[PDB]
Amino acid sequence: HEFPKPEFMSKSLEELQIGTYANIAMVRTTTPVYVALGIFVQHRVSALPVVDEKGRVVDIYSKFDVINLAAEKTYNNLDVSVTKALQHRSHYFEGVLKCYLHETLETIINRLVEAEVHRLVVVDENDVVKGIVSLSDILQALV
Amino acid sequence: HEFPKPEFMSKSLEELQIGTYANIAMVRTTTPVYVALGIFVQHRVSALPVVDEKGRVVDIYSKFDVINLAAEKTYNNLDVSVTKALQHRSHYFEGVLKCYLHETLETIINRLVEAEVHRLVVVDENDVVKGIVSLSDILQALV
Ligand SMILES: NC(=O)c1ncn([C@@H]2O[C@H](COP(=O)(O)O)[C@@H](O)[C@H]2O)c1N
Ligand SMILES: NC(=O)c1ncn([C@@H]2O[C@H](COP(=O)(O)O)[C@@H](O)[C@H]2O)c1N
Repeated sequence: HEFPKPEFMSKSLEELQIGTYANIAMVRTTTPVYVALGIFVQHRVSALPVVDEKGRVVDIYSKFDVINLAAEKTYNNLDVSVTKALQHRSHYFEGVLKCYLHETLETIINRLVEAEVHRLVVVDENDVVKGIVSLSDILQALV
Repeated sequence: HEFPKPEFMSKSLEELQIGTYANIAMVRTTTPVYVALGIFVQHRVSALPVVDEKGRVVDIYSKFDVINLAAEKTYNNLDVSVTKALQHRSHYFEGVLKCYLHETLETIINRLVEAEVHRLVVVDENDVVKGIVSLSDILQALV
């Protein structure tokens, strides 16, 4: 009763049926922060895939991103795009934004731990959103 | 419509009525990881204050901590104390574990952003748990 069990580390996301694949909330690169704030508070989601004009995932915008914005010493208002969070970090260029259903849990876990990120966006061959895998989903499996 | 509003940044946690102060789930320094895993999955909490034999807060143990454990290349099982997470980070010694009701939102926000942590444990004069303030609680206010 190695933790985690090797036979489950070698399995794919699809095999383990890990993630949420319906009713995903997401925003656009052109979305103002005030919109994200409203959805976080009222809809009760902790992070939102951020998609470009072509429907492709280019970032993920989280509650921590809003708090980071709040702590900036420079003058801001809520009418700035969610893309301003990109000044602080790039999940995209670090390869810690996306994953595929065929990837193993060992790959997924290592990718999360690499950048200390708490979720990944499951995408298709066009980088369009299929779903989300967060720490909660991985734990649910691990038990 | 500066964000965040200065008049709310200068206010205290107590003034803004931000945080959860009832029904807090928490564990001990002697608690095995398997116990934490069960509570995360079944009870639906994302982080647990970790208290010593004297009831004092010495760490906070989160879902990410379990995933970090899962990614360790060395052999582990679930019968290791939650204190093994201390090998990776010390929220305690970095001053990013605890806060007080009289502290301002500006102080709290800066402390969260300092270490990229997602919650703090509200403690009394003896460092005993009074409550929790997470990103969700700060956002709820900010609106
Ligand atoms: N953006 C979303 O819609 C979304 N983001 C996460 N989730 C799901 O919400 C649940 C809780 O996730 P978390 O514990 O990270 O808040 C998990 O099952 C996760 O896949 C969603 N439906
Ligand atoms: N350990 C706990 O019991 C606990 N930890 C967080 N909370 C509360 O749960 C709510 C959701 O927090 P989060 O979004 O970080 O999961 C917030 O209001 C927070 O104060 C708790 N009751």
